[PDB]
Amino acid sequence: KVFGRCELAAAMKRHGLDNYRGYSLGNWVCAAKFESNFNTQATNRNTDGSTDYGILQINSRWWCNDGRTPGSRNLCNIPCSALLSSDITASVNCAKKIVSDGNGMNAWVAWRNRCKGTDVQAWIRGCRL
Repeated sequence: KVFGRCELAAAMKRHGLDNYRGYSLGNWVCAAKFESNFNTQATNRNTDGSTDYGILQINSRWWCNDGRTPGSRNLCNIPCSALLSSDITASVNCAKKIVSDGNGMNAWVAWRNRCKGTDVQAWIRGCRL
């Protein structure tokens, strides 16, 4: 599924991500935008041979098992495919875990490089939340 901007934010709010660990809703939407372009089916291969999966580009080295990632923890206890679903529940639950493992939203390098410090509320602008 390829979500609308405000459509993603609503579903993200409904699932408890607005100021989850202190990060306003626009930080999550901004992350989604540059990681996945709001596409739940996005996949990308990392240089270390793992792949990133889904709206929030959650990765197989630690978070999920895709059956082709060596030295891989599955800390979110999900097959990586669960993260490509039109239902964001598993992505959003895995995010919550990732964002709490010490380095906050800096785990998503796109967020650090592209969202961190910017006018992030712009991403939840115009939206009926």
